[PDB]
Amino acid sequence: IVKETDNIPIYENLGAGGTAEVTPVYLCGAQALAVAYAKRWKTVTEEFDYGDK
Amino acid sequence: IVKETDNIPIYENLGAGGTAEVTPVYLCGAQALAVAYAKRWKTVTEEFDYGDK
Repeated sequence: IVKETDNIPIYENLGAGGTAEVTPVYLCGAQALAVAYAKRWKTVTEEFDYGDK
Repeated sequence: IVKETDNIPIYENLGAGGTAEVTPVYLCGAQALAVAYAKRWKTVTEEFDYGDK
């Protein structure tokens, strides 16, 4: 399954003669990346400046 | 009654020839020191930087 992802970087000066632009394509399967969470994303609120901010 | 207190300072190079070390011994009777307590020791807690600190 080939997926169109806009965030893949493009590198300059790595091509033939230094003019061409190089892009990577990543073919992954199971157990490709590992994300470890010591604390999941959380939202907190605080008051500042005598409760004005 | 002579008591050893580990925190009596030793002063460097105050002896003969600028090399020996000098230490004080304190002999105390009644009404030696006065301690005034406007407020005793208290423990407080605070949170800073959106709870980070």
